[PDB]
Amino acid sequence: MKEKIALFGAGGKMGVRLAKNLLKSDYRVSHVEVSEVGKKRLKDELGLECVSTEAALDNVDVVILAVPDTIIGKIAAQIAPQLRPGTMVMTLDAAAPFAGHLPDRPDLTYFVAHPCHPLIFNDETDPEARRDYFGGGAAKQSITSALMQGPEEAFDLGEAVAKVIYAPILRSYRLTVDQMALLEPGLSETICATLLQVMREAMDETVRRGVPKEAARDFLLGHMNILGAVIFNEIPGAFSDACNKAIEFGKPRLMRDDWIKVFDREEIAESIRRIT
Amino acid sequence: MKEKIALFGAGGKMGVRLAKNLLKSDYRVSHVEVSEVGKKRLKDELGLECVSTEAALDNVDVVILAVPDTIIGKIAAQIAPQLRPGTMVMTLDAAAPFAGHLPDRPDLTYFVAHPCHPLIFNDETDPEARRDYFGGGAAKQSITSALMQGPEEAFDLGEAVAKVIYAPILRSYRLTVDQMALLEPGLSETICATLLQVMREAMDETVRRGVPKEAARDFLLGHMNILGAVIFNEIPGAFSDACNKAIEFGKPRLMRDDWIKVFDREEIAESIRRIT
Ligand SMILES: NC(=O)c1ccc[n+]([C@@H]2O[C@H](COP(=O)([O-])OP(=O)(O)OC[C@H]3O[C@@H](n4cnc5c(N)ncnc54)[C@H](O)[C@@H]3O)[C@@H](O)[C@H]2O)c1
Ligand SMILES: NC(=O)c1ccc[n+]([C@@H]2O[C@H](COP(=O)([O-])OP(=O)(O)OC[C@H]3O[C@@H](n4cnc5c(N)ncnc54)[C@H](O)[C@@H]3O)[C@@H](O)[C@H]2O)c1
Ligand SMILES: [Ca+2]
Ligand SMILES: [Ca+2]
Ligand SMILES: [Zn+2]
Ligand SMILES: [Zn+2]
Repeated sequence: MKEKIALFGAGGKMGVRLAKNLLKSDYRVSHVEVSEVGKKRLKDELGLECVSTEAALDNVDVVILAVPDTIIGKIAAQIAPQLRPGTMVMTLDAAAPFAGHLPDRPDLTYFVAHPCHPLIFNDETDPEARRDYFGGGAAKQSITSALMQGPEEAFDLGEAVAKVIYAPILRSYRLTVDQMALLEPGLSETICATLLQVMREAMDETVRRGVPKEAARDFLLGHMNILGAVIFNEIPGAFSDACNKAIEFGKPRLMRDDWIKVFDREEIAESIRRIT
Repeated sequence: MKEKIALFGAGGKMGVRLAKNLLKSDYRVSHVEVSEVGKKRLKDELGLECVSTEAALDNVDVVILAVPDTIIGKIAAQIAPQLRPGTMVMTLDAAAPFAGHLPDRPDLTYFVAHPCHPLIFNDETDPEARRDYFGGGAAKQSITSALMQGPEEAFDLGEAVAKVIYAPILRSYRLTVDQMALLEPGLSETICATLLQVMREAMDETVRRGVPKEAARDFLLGHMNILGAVIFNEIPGAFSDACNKAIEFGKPRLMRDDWIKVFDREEIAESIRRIT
């Protein structure tokens, strides 16, 4: 038996995934969930019963707040007076921690752990791993963690828990909370999600103009494969002169000249205000 | 034995791939290559000897111009007087045909066939197929073809050849040359290549700012997997409110408001002028 964990939001989207992976470890886990629906999922899918806050917090080592980001501060403030010095409070996302929503408690340990998801270019032999897009099922994924406050020794404990809840694991990285914020919302959402949206809009426009729907989808997804594999150095190669010409003109044609300033601290901080 | 094919540019990047796949069919093929280097590749890799134009064109049914797009017109003009009515001249790209570079010969058949490449989201059981990014090796790919001129019956012949040179095949679509031009340069190069470039630039910027290099790469490529799979309906699901918020603000933050006008005919035509 290892440390005691209290999992709040245990019946939510991340809650049930964590509960499922924690059942396969030696951690002692108490599950806290307010919704009937979530309590039912836990019961039906995992055979787990939920307990009260007081029961969950009794001799707790690690508190995982798998609750929405907009209420991490509120929930942390409710429970913090029950937490002894040296208890770890762990979030699964850097937003609420970055925004300064966690309690003013220098004596607590604050840890964030966010998954990468399985790589788009991967050679999972297991077909079931090839179809695990999210991670935490069969395909390996890298993780990113930050020790925001606490002793250096607590990093190891937080990282161990992270490796269990997100298993199976590829690589495990240590970052700061500021770096985590550059990654998300900055890189994965402001950049990646928006530009995939644009690609889908472009695809839809060629279909509007009469390209068969499935043809446009195959063409885009196949060119994304080869182009992405080269640009991201998954394989050797170099773009043809034609492709470079397209980027040459395509950059100023599509993009605002100041697009990369999304990574400025003021812009990152504002993106986090909007979702907290 | 089936139709006779003359493969020009037989020792180039596409030439050797086509030669390799045509060796596994019943087509009778003559190979024409001007460079010593290319003649050597054919000889060494495939055991094939090259022949003269005159020999290659004698009783030819299909001429494949696997030569650079900037000289398809010139090369087609050189050889066209040797081609009898009803001979197919086939290109592997829509650019030179769209630009009107092919000879003024109403009596010839003009056919374009361009591959999709293997889909970025695929469940190839064969690991060797999982690592074929380009296509024409082990992984299946969809193809797009156009009969630009000639009788309806010639489509079938062109498509058969296309299925052999690009094998193995997923789906085979029939398009117009105008539609092919929307797909490339429009969708795959002006859009897709440019936006992957932007994603790589963003990734590089988070590394400049201190994110570990491999962490940034894993994070981006893993989020591309899950986000792309949802946006392109490879799996069910819907973006969280946070992710939608990022796109909401991200679209006007990153993109020129007129970006989708790249698909206007004038812009497509100009993109093709630059590469022909
Ligand atoms: N969904 C994702 O893809 C994803 C990926 C990585 C990280 N995360 C992070 O996971 C965390 C949770 O997100 P989610 O998507 O699972 O949210 P969710 O809305 O699906 O689940 C939240 C759960 O918290 C419960 N809850 C609300 N108030 C509570 C309380 N006072 N006490 C106990 N439980 C309470 C809800 O009833 C619900 O079951 C967030 O920090 C989010 O950013 C989410
Ligand atoms: N490379 C790609 O990824 C790709 C993908 C799909 C389609 N295509 C299309 O394939 C065609 C050929 O492109 P490539 O990348 O193979 O080019 P390449 O430059 O690699 O090969 C061209 C070959 O043509 C030969 N050649 C030049 N002049 C010739 C002549 N007068 N007679 C005979 N041979 C001659 C060259 O010596 C060379 O070996 C183009 O239409 C291109 O758009 C290329
Ligand atoms: Ca987030
Ligand atoms: Ca092209
Ligand atoms: Zn994320
Ligand atoms: Zn292409």
